[PDB]
Amino acid sequence: AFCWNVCVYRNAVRVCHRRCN
Repeated sequence: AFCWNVCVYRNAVRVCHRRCN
């Protein structure tokens, strides 16, 4: 499992999620 920070710009907010594959 590789994990990384998914940083989404929603509502101009940068939300970084730690997801794994």
